[PDB]
Formats: sequence, C-alpha cells, structure tokens
Amino acid sequence: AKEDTWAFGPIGSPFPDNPVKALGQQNMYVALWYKNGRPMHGRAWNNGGVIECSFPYNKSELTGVKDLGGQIQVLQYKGNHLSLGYWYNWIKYSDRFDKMDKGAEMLRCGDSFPILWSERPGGALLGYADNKTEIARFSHDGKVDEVSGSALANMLIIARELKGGPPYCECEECKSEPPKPIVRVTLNEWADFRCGDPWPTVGTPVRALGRSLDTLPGENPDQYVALWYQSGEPVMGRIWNDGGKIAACFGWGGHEYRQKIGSIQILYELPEAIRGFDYDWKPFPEAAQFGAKEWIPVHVDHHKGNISPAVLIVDGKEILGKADIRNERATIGYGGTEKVLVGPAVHSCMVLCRKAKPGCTID
Ligand SMILES: [Zn+2]
Repeated sequence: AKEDTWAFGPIGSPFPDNPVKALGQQNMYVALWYKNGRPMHGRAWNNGGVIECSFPYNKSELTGVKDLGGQIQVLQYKGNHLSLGYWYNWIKYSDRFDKMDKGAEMLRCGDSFPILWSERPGGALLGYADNKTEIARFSHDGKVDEVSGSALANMLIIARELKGGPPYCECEECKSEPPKPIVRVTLNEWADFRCGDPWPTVGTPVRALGRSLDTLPGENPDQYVALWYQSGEPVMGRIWNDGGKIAACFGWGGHEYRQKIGSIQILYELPEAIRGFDYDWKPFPEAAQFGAKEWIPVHVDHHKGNISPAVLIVDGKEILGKADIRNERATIGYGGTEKVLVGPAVHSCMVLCRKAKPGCTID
C-alpha cells in the first residue's frame, strides 16, 4: 500500500486534483497543517474557486495566510485501489478497534487524525482528534470547540481499507468479483475539477434539458450543471467543452464570471445500477411541489436561500443558470452582468429535479 497523499494546497489558489471531501458535505475537505513540526488536521473549502481553510490552534481559529503561512495540504485520492493499495472508508469513532482488528489502518499524521462531527446542529464540522489526549477540536466563528468522551462515539474518522475496492468500484477486478448486496446511492454525485482542466472522463455530466439548447448568442448549445461559491454562497451555473477543456460561466452578486473561475464541482449522473434516484428537468410549478416528496429539485442549501440548477427562458432562448425555488428567483451570468427573473417570470424555468427509485429515500 502507498502512503496517504497530502497534496500541495496553496491558500488562495485552486484545489489540487482529487481532494477528499468530508463524507456527505458539499464544500468541506480534509486538510492538514504543521506548526513547529507538529501536524494537526482541519478543514478547507472553496470560496471563489480557491482554497480557504480553518485550523484550531492556541485556542484560536487560524484561517489566514498570515496565521498559517502560504500553504496547507489537502488530502488527495488520485487513482484507485489497484494503483494505491487502499481506499478510504469513513467509520464511527466507536468502531475503530473492531475495524483495526479486521485489518484496516486508521488515517493519521503523527498523533492527529481527522474527525467529522457529522451530526452537529447547524452543520457538520471537520476537526482533529489527538491520539494522546483523546480530545477533539473544531475551529469555527473565531473559536475552538473541545469535545471528548462519549460525545465522540458517532463522529466519523477515515480508515484505509487494504483489501478489495470500495462498494461501487468499476475496475476490472471489482467488476469480476461475485456481486454483494449494495445500498443504492442517494446523494448527488459532485466531482471536483478546475476550469481549464481537460473535460471529465471519470463520469457523465448532466446536460441542460438532456439535449442541446436553442440558446443565446455566444453560448455553447451543450451546457452542463456545475457549482461554484462566492462569499460562502452556492452558485449554480454552466460549463461547456471548449477545445477539450472545461469552460464555465456563473452569475452572482449582479455580475458575470467567465474567467479565473478556478475550482468548481461538476454534477455527475451515476450508472443506473448503483443510483437510488433519476434526474429529469421539470417545469418550475411542478418542481415547486417538492413537499409531496416525488420530484424534488436538486438543491444546495444556504441560509440566504437554497439554490437549484435551472434553465431560464431569456429572449425566447434557453440558458442554464440557477434558481431559488422557495423565493421565486432565477438568474444567469450573461452579457457582462447577472440577468435576474423573479415571481411569475420564473414559472417558465425548467428545474433539475430528481425522484427516488422504489426502496430509496432522498431529500
Ligand atoms: Zn476496484
């Protein structure tokens, strides 16, 4: 087995290839920093296409290049278990002994290991636990939490699994193995890429309306769903394949963003056999009936409004951008600005929704 890769993470620049997310979290990645040779884990996130991060130290939250220096590291998982000898599995902290006895190795750097407080009211936080003191620390809001004892039991830590592949692996060895019962996937699959990277080969991006658009002047007819962040706010927008390279456009804060976009997340449609839901684009009034829990808009949640992918009709043309269904607003980046629709004007939007398969439950 290769050792873990902690990839180079210059603060204020885009993420490295294949960063490892905190399980289940939209914009939270496993991160590592050192002070005087001593490792500690923390968290990184995307803001405006680049790395921001937070670590607990000296009972303070350190976030700056001035607190931290110019670079941290972000856990990377590039390749698969055939070339690496391991895959990462998130387990309950209380299960670590059983897991180690079955042959798993716990991810660690010195005495520090990542720990995810998944069920924390108001949102998960990723922090670190100290092997010697068994205290977990989490940095946020300029403060540090410290938690120990039984409150750790259901928090999640990373195990390296040294045998086989992960549950949905499609490498030739896993493909040839005798099938095992799976839970179908109920989380939307989002892949990390930087704008200007080569077009994705590892999955199937989700195309506006499932077809070429009759779109606006200067836009590519084949537009696909992507997520970016501005000031901690989720922004859905569009990517297209520009000469083999990812190109993107987002609208937010009254502006259009078409360059220096950096790190984005691309939505993938999983293989039908492993997914617990199907996608389709639905008229806004149908999409708004999410309460029935039949077709539910794809959404990333934020306190200012939850944001969904949406094709708008502008000047009689179709164009991929974003909508807040509950607040009846929808926008695109276009023409050097953010074009905004509200109220009844959003009812013509087509919203990306998903519907749970029988036996499955989604939100
Ligand atoms: Zn495999």
